[PDB]
Amino acid sequence: LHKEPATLIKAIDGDTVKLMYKGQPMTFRLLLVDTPEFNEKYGPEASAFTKKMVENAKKIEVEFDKGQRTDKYGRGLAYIYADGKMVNEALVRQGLAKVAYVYKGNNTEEQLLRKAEAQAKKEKLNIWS
Ligand SMILES: Cc1cn([C@H]2C[C@H](OP(=O)(O)O)[C@@H](COP(=O)(O)O)O2)c(=O)[nH]c1=O
Ligand SMILES: [Ca+2]
Repeated sequence: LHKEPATLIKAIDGDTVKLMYKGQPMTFRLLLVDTPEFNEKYGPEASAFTKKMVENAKKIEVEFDKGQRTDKYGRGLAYIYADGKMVNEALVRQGLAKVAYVYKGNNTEEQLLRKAEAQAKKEKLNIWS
């Protein structure tokens, strides 16, 4: 897969973010993860974790997988990198997202992310506490 440039417009929640991509504002949905909604337990902590990660980044990059690049709501589906660190993985590693929504074809980083989740569980972090 290939990393492409983008700029932060606005943090939304734990697993969605508004970015400018090829000069167009787009809501991005993080592949392969599910954060709780803001109105659920660990929702606010997830939102804050993603927000800090993208807001502190000097460089945001997106990486589409081999499959569907936009979902039924028009959100871009991507792995999003903040100064070279994947937000998707970082969520999971901290137990603020579960590996989820794993659809054939858009599953390149599945193994990396399940590995993170297994560690987060072993540590009983957040959701796993
Ligand atoms: C992450 C992801 C979500 N979705 C859709 C499936 C779910 O449909 P429904 O809205 O019908 O449940 C929804 C969950 O996204 P949220 O977790 O952001 O709600 O987003 C995809 O189609 N592909 C994906 O890769
Ligand atoms: Ca969610």
